[PDB]
Amino acid sequence: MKQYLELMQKVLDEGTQKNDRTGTGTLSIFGHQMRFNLQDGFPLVTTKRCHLRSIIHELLWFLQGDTNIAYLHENNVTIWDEWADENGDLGPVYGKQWRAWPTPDGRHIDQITTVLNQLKNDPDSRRIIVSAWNVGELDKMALAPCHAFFQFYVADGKLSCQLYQRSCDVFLGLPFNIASYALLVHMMAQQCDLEVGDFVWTGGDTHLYSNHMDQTHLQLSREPRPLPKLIIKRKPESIFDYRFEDFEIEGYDPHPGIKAPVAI
Amino acid sequence: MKQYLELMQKVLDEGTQKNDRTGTGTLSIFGHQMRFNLQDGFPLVTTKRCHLRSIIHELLWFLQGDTNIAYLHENNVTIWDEWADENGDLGPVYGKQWRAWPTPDGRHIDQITTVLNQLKNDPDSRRIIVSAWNVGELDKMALAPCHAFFQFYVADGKLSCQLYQRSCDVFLGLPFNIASYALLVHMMAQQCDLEVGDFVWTGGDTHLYSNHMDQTHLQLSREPRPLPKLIIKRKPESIFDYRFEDFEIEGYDPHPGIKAPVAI
Ligand SMILES: Nc1nc2c(c(=O)[nH]1)N[C@H](CNc1ccc(C(=O)N[C@@H](CCC(=O)O)C(=O)O)cc1)CN2
Ligand SMILES: Nc1nc2c(c(=O)[nH]1)N[C@H](CNc1ccc(C(=O)N[C@@H](CCC(=O)O)C(=O)O)cc1)CN2
Ligand SMILES: *[C@H]1[C@@H]([N+](=O)[O-])C(=O)NC(=O)N1[C@H]1C[C@H](O)[C@@H](COP(=O)(O)O)O1
Ligand SMILES: *[C@H]1[C@@H]([N+](=O)[O-])C(=O)NC(=O)N1[C@H]1C[C@H](O)[C@@H](COP(=O)(O)O)O1
Repeated sequence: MKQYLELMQKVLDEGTQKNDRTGTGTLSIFGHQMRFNLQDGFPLVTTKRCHLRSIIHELLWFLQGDTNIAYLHENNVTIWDEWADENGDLGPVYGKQWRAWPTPDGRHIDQITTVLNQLKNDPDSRRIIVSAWNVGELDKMALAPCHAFFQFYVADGKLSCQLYQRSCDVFLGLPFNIASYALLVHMMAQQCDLEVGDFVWTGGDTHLYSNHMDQTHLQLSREPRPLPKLIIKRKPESIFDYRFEDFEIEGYDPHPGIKAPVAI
Repeated sequence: MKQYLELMQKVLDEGTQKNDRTGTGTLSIFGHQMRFNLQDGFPLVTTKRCHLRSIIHELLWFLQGDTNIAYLHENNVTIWDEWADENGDLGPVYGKQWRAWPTPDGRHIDQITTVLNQLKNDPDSRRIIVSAWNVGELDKMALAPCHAFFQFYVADGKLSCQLYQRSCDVFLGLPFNIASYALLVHMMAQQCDLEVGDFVWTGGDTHLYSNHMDQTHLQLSREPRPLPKLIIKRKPESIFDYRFEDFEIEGYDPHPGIKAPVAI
């Protein structure tokens, strides 16, 4: 997509060298923002083929509050394999915090349920937020949340979402992250009888891994294509009742997929 | 400042009329980002006279972990009066979350010390975060945190910080927010023997109150003056040991103050 490729090019051009957690090294910038008007099309990158399969199942998995990879495996999704323990557990990552954020008194908070009720009852609220950044549970997580903090907003019958992504693997992660949140906006909009607005993406440490440079030059050599259209085929009873088969992407015409190794 | 006036004009150009919690009404956009290179000068609005004294005392108050207005009153700062209970308490707002985030297992995390040690020991970490958005304690707070989530970054010996401000009263709040975080970057940088980088400001619901419009137009008619310069006179042994008289602002030549009512 134009803004995605612009970001890639910017990291290449302006990023500074970082030694990082993984020992791989990156080129990195700090602070970026992009805006995707979801009525212009579904923001699935077209300069490499992205598999919506993994994106969809990961999102449904988050929504069901699951942090064990068994569900993902049932659906042939292997994207979380490198960080799961012997029992397939990741600890209290994304899903757990979205659906069951724990408090010291032993209670749990369902942020997604809160958000739906906020959108339906108080759409003008400036407090329609989900955080995965549960400081007190970081030490138990396989990875600290990358897509850490997000907000919804409603105007003129349209639902927008902004994500604060503290850490972004521009090549591997970002295409997924953008599509995932765009999908979520479509789902919540449907449940709330709203139209879709913008997805606003904000990055913190926004980087290209040193071992993704060939892949980056290959992708940058490619021109984007018009965005596909998301079709939701069935409206379920609640935001927690979607299934993979509910979603179709029409008019997705990508360039070929590009393979690159993940930094562990 | 140019960035600040440009934001005001962006709200005017793109914003939509929204009802709000306070019953005042706003003109609102969703999603913005701007940058202040702190080496250019200290980003205190010059197109109206701002009260650095309140800004400084508020930040020292946060850093102490305090959430009661007594200290503010002792220093003739009244900016939190409208939300405090009969005993002066705001509940577990910023200060508390910054210094003593409660974990589910009964620990407390001092996020400010955590970040200081991360910057000293592992500045290329992508996890150098402070969150005030403690989902389990929101209900106890007089207001939900506006300046909600922030991240530090280091490159070429310079400390940067990005704030995600979920809700922004552009006329009243934002000048304070920008100056407060800029001060914090300087303090943090001092403690870490770093130079200052950028403060990156990102907004969620970014708005002008209905009853700030006269004031906004007036301010927009004015040319920014040179940025003032911040001089820190002392290096305390701890980030929690700064005093009011450690800070001086030099060369601040603002246009006249502009009064406006706060929405409760
Ligand atoms: N450093 C590092 N980078 C990352 C993650 C990490 O934790 N570490 N986690 C992220 C979470 N998202 C993804 C997205 C895609 C893949 C992936 O590997 N994708 C393949 C193959 C897709 C598939 O499995 O079918 C591709 O070429 O697009 C891995 C993590 C992305 N980047
Ligand atoms: N709706 C609204 N509510 C708020 C804030 C806001 O931003 N807008 N911010 C709060 C904390 N910060 C401030 C910052 C500035 C002011 C303010 O009122 N400032 C005046 C008067 C300052 C003074 O006391 O001298 C000014 O002219 O700058 C009040 C609360 C709490 N609630
Ligand atoms: C992390 C990620 N995730 O773990 O789910 C995601 O959704 N997107 C990412 O881009 N992502 C990246 C950022 C970074 O390259 C690593 C995480 O490492 P740390 O920043 O060191 O935690 O994965
Ligand atoms: C809130 C605020 N604070 O309460 O500390 C701050 O520091 N900056 C603000 O701009 N600020 C504003 C945003 C909004 O106009 C109100 C808070 O109201 P809600 O968004 O309804 O919670 O204060």
